[PDB]
Order: sequence, then structure tokens, then C-alpha cells
Amino acid sequence: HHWGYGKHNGPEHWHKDFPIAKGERQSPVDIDTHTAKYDPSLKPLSVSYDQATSLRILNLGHAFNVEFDDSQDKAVLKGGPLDGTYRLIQFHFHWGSLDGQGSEHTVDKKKYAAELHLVHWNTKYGDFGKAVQQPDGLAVLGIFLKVGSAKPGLQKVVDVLDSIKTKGKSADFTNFDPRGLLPESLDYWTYPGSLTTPPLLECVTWIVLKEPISVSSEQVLKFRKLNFNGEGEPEELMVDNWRPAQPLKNRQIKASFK
Ligand SMILES: [Zn+2]
Repeated sequence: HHWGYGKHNGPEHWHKDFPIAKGERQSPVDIDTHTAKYDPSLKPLSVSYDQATSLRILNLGHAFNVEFDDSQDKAVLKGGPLDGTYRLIQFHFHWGSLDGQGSEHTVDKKKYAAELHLVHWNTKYGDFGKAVQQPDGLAVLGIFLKVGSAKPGLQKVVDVLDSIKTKGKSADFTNFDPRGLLPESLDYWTYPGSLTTPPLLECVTWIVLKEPISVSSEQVLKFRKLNFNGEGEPEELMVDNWRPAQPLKNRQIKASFK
């Protein structure tokens, strides 16, 4: 018995086991485009994924993760509001049961069908485990997905989902290029936040891209065929694995554009 997205263990219940859920810098948040402040000090994002090495895709019960080799600076994120080098460790998605919901962050209260999270950790802290204990330990790149035309670079992920339908299943997933998931523009908003799943640590510097990337209804449909449960257990479709927007409180959202 643990946390999930059901009516008995959903986000509204998380605070009982993880008190930080009611913290001062929780994520996600609603991005108000008119209150967001343009900051000329912000440098362009530097995404170096040319040497990225994917290893495995895994169903972790609350979503599926596509893991990368982070033993060296193969795939890194620099620039933007960041100071230092952050290594890509995984990426995953959150999606809904309907096309009108699924994203965690919202833009002027607008919800997207899904949201992609590329997680990177600050190399100065050695390893992911130590990084999550620091205020500038992680740097998550968030990308919105809207339903429209299909995304060629996502199909490879879509095709292997059948092999990791239930919790605990994993499959080799090599030579996947994450560059195929990026929109044309790298304009972004940024704010200090947390991990949107337990244990909800406030160690994150969020970089949410303004431009969404389109996926077809067929591609999103296959996401909805995954199961929260493990094999041999009652089937529960993996849908609506998103946390609602949290209070912004004493925080300012900055934009790299105007
Ligand atoms: Zn996420």
C-alpha cells in the first residue's frame, strides 16, 4: 500500500506520508504569461545530446522511464538559468485519460494532453542520489504535448510499450535519440520547484518550453494502454498520472522571451 493517482491514494493524500507536499516550492504550477517576467540576463539553453546513450525503458508503476548512461558527460544541459553541467539521467511522461488533460504545468490555466520531463542532475554533486538533496541539484526540461500531427521521433517509444505493459517490466532500449522530441524553438520559462512525484523534494530548477510538440491521437492512445498494476493483478489503466497545480507562493516565474 503506497502512493498513486487513484481516489484513495492520489495527490491529495500524499501529504500524510510526505509532509513536504505542502512546502514552499512545490511543483507543478500554473504559468501566468502576463505575470511572468522577461529576464534579459537569461542565457540561451545549451542542449548537447549528440552523444546520448539510452539503455532501457521501464514501467515503474506510475509512469515509464527511458534511462540513459550518466557515467560521463554524454548528454548534458547547460546555460539558461543554470550554473554548471547537468547530465540527462532519464525522461518520462504524464498524460490523461482524455485529450483535454494530462499535463502537470498549465499555461494560463490551459491543460495539454501530456507533458514530457527530461531529468538532469548537477555533476558537481557526483550522483543523482546526492543531487536530490540540494536546492540546485536537478534541472528538469518540460515539454508540452498537444494532439495533432504524429511525431516521427516518438514512434520508437510508442512501439515498445506493449513489451512493458505492467509494473516491473523492462526492455532494452538502445540508440534512441532524444533530440527527436524537441520543438523548433527553445524559448522557455523557468522557476524554482520540486519533483512532482514523491518524495517531492524541492531540488529542481524547472525549464518549461513555450512551444508544444504535436503527437497523433494514435500515439497518445497507446500510452493509455499501459497498466499501473503488475502482471497477475487486476487491471488498472495507466492514465491521469499528473499532479494538479500547486500554490506559487513566494516565487517568480521568469521568461527568456518577450
Ligand atoms: Zn515528471
